[PDB]
Amino acid sequence: CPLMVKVLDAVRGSPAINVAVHVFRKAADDTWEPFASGKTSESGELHGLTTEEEFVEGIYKVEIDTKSYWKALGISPFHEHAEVVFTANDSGPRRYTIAALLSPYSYSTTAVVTNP
Amino acid sequence: PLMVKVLDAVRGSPAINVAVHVFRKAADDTWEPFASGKTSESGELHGLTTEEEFVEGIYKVEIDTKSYWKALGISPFHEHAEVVFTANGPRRYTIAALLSPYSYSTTAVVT
Amino acid sequence: CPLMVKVLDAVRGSPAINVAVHVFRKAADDTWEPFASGKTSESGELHGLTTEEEFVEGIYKVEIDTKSYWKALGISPFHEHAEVVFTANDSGPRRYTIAALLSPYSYSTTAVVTNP
Amino acid sequence: PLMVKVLDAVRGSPAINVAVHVFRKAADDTWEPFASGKTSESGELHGLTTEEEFVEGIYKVEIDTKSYWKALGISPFHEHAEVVFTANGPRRYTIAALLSPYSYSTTAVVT
Ligand SMILES: Oc1ccc(-n2ccnc2)cc1
Ligand SMILES: Oc1ccc(-n2ccnc2)cc1
Ligand SMILES: [Ca+2]
Ligand SMILES: [Ca+2]
Ligand SMILES: [Ca+2]
Ligand SMILES: [Ca+2]
Repeated sequence: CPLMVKVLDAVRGSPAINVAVHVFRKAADDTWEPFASGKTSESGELHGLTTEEEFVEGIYKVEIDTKSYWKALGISPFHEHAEVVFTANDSGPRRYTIAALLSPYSYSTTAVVTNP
Repeated sequence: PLMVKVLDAVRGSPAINVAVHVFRKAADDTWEPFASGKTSESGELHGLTTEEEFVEGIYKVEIDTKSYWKALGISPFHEHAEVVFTANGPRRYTIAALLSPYSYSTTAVVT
Repeated sequence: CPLMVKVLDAVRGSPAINVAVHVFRKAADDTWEPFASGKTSESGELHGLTTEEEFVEGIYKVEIDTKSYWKALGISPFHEHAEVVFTANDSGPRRYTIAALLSPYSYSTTAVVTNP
Repeated sequence: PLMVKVLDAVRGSPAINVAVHVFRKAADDTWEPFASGKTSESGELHGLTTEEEFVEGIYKVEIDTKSYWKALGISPFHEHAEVVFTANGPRRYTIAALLSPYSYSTTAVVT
């Protein structure tokens, strides 16, 4: 588990369940290439995106599909997605947890980075 | 010297007509009323105090979030938000809060 | 585990370890009475505050000692504490997780409430 | 029609001299430069666009948080913050962001 994503819903006070998450990695030609994707569980967590072998150094983008989440709850949200873009593993492998907190017109994200 | 600004993360708007009470901690560790008001159409509450009144000490800003949410028909978690801080050269304090039904964030802008 | 507290540090990207947490409950005479206290672990979590028997309906205050946390890291913070005040168990027992994210001049908190 | 405001949660201040670039999504799903500037002493960036230029569509506001933190000597996690949204009666948009080294929050104030 070198990359984990956790999503919470600030309106309902609950995990944000069935949220699609797409991860990209910057290629040598400076475009975003697909890297991994998945969906949050009933706990709001997404494990198993990648492996220690696959998760090399690079610039990664995690795009959390908040628009589809809100629309499925019958709410018209503001943002297309929540995200982080970050350089990973530059000083060696780390474990990253990306935690996102969602409201219809707002989001916040934090990273928890541990060594391992 | 002290301004409060409140935003609503659900509706994407200023939080209007929110009651705010400020207290200063007394020598017996109790909370003495100090200033209060309601946020304006811009979500701001100006005019709470004067330089001469606002001395160093511990202050509590209580934002009545529960009444706010209920007046909008939205189910809230917190009773209120209580933002407690120590006031310590030339300085103006803005206490800013961003509200959601089951979460809030606050930050201080000290200039 | 009907009440859990998790604290994260937004400056370091880490759990906030060894953070004191004090929980109070409003008494019949409208004052705050002590209810429980503890400290976050190396994961930033605090389990074992209370029990299903002890955690009755009431208005609770969770005071997270953020000032001592920052001061121990050699930083002068703004707030005395991070907190939540909430009515608990009004529609029957629930499990509450209070998640706090700390910066020297800011904090945010969220509640995750589950039935169980 | 579009304003950006940035706050610093570490120093308790406006985030001053932060580069901001706005992009509009083109028909081929690429990001076409639209507006840019640097936040002022108040943390605000006004004058990005005009009513006639700001049409419905998908916009990205990229805030260069990494350069901000490094100019303050503080070690940052994100490359930048990318705030992407759809613009849809009379409306003004404020994109507000609160920055910490390993976290940011953003909200929209639509009036
Ligand atoms: O599991 C989580 C998710 C989000 C969190 N958060 C993000 C911003 N504020 C809290 C905290 C913990
Ligand atoms: O969680 C927050 C709070 C305040 C914010 N802000 C208010 C004014 N400028 C940024 C943004 C995000
Ligand atoms: Ca390297
Ligand atoms: Ca002093
Ligand atoms: Ca009851
Ligand atoms: Ca339309």
